[PDB]
Amino acid sequence: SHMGTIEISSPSKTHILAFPFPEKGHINPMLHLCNRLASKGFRVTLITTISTYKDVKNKILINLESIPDGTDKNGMNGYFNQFKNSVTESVAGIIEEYKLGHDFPPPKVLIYDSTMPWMLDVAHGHGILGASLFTQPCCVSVVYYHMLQIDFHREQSSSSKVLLLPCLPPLEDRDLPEFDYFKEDSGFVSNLLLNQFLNIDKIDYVLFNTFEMLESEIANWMSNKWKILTIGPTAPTAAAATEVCMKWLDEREPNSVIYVSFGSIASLTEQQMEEISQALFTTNFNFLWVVREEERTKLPNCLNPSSESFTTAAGKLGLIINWCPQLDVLRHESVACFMTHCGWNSTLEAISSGVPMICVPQWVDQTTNAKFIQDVWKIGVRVNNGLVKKEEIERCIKEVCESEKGKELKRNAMKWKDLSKEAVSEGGSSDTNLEYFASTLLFY
Repeated sequence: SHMGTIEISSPSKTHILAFPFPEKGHINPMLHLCNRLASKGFRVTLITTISTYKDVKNKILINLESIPDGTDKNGMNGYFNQFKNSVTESVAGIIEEYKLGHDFPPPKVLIYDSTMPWMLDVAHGHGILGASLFTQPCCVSVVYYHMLQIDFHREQSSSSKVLLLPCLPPLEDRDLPEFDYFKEDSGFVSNLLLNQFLNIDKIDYVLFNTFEMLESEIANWMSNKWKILTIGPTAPTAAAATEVCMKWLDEREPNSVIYVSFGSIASLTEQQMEEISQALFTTNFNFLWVVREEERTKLPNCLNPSSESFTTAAGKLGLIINWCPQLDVLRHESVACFMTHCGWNSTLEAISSGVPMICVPQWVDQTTNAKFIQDVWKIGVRVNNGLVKKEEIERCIKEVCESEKGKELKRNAMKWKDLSKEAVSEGGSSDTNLEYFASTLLFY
């Protein structure tokens, strides 16, 4: 009971590495997760490609490392095999660098994006743990697992099919993840999502950016087969909480603005932009529409400039800009509704902000997300297509923003916002699940 040495394993001397897929909808939830882990006292190193480096630097507590992009921006197949080979070697080099250094503790775990399942082999090959971060809901993820293991081929010209899977609502053909859009790349993109599950039984921690109450039935079904950890939303709560948009919104009336954004990847046709634009210039609401630089040329002729300001045909005001801080915009009192492509990150940010949506999904998980938004969570409405006509967009805007049903959708969205806040506050399922991840890292 005298003489000896105590050894203490604590967050302050535990080093977590994190590597998102290089897209903003994958980067942002990873980055918020890193901030939460650093708040518990962990040493956290975020790794990202050099072309996404500056964006991450502006948003950040967190040690940041760059790696080569590993791709040429100009075929989908050649894009991937060279990406995988490049990032495998560069992340491997980072792991050994920190294993041998003295400023940081050696890495204990790599958190990697679930679409990059070969990074589990990198982590284990270097003697560290691997945590797969799914930036998709449980419901659509299970659909990919079933596809990996029922006939998901559809003709749909000759009949309609409705698919029943355990602990999911019936899925019509338009509710399935959309891969046919990619034409000759359809099997490739399909494989990328299906292969998230190739090694799931070997992953040390399976992390989902969702919260248990939002997906109770399917999350339990998953939790029995695998010990999944729902840890979302990773973003800070609205309660707990980039200049141009905020100044404009501050000058608008409460609940007066339709916020419009189709994400950083989707590219709509010229005709589709014209339909959206004509609906927006004739509604009874103000609008804020994010259109990336490269997408500007597909706007109608009558409307290069980074931003443009409008008085609409109905006497309202509009702003087109290249970029905005979406979570701050969604939590601005001026915003009435969110016209969205229904990517999961955007969908969950809207849920955590209490904003109802007009769903205009384009591909992969966006269609399934739209199904759940309209019919399960009941916080939005989905357009009917495949060009969506201005009269159909107008119809959904009036339903969400003007009608009594719209008032119910808003109430539902405020309910789900409070439940998302419950999840990540002390005692909530996501706070509990994230502390389980953090604390067991200290044992291992």
